[PDB]
Amino acid sequence: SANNPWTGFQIFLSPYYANEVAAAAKQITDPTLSSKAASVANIPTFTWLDSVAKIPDLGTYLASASALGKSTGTKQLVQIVIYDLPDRDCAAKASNGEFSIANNGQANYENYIDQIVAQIQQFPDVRVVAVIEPDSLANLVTNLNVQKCANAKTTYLASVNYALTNLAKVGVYMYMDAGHAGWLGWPANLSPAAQLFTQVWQNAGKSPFIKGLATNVANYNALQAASPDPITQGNPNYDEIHYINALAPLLQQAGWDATFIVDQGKSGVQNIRQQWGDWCNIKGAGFGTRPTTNTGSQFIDSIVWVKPGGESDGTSNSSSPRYDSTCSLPDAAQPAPEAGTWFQAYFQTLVSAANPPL
Repeated sequence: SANNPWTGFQIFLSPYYANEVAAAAKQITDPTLSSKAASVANIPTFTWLDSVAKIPDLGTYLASASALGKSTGTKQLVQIVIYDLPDRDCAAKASNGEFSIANNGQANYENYIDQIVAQIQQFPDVRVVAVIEPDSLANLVTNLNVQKCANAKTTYLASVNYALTNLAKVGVYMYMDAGHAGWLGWPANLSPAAQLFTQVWQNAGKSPFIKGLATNVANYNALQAASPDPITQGNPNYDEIHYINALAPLLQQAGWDATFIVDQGKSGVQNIRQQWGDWCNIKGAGFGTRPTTNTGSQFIDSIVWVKPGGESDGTSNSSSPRYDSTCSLPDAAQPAPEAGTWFQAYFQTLVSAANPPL
């Protein structure tokens, strides 16, 4: 499109990720791997607002970015993930997250959004890009047979709508999570996906700030693959570019000239999964293409690092109440700590296996 949210902006670099990376570079036993590892702190990632407790961090990042913009004469951009739906991750093998549908969950979620908006409202000289609710809407395409998803459908739709409607009022550029090629990119899933995303866009008033969709968040697919990963057999859309090329025209037909962002943080190494749906801490993952607007696709505004690579996808401890057996499959790195916490051994492999090399 004409307006790429990133062009002309300096991304604010997460100080939290930078601190994790610096401490990790100290713990890596090879010295030459260490310089490459340390340089990861200069690579922009998204900050996940995975609880109300993270909202004050958003406020600090906005204020810090603004001051940095004034010091350097630049316009700064803060990258966030909205990730706190009630009954979050409805098709997972355990519950997670602070809000539940049964306990005022939607109303609590609205207040979470209100608190985020109230922060953003105070810092109008900082641009914000938000990924809206990974692992949410995509379940309402393919997983309506999971009873938790069926019973969450109206709440997911209302809560995502509230986020889009109210973040638009403060000019946040938004990309709604849309799974990946192996989830919604199957040709047969493209039409019901478009019907869903278009209805969501319509309900939120078709705001121009609703730019489009985010794909491959926290996942491992190639953007462009010279040969299909064997996990993809049966799906002609074997990488993210095929998925996006196929979905974008369906959105266009509804009057939404949608653009896309693609996570490549954990995509440096292909052909590592037994089954396409295996998502948790896949062994051998490497850091992929660094964030850039030089994407090679009319539809794609940016390659991004949405998941902060090195932070666990979930625990492999079957005694934890947060245990999802996906995190113990033969292709999941084990033992793995709780989601979001630092996974040093996994980071070290992301660095060593980074492609392009760091």
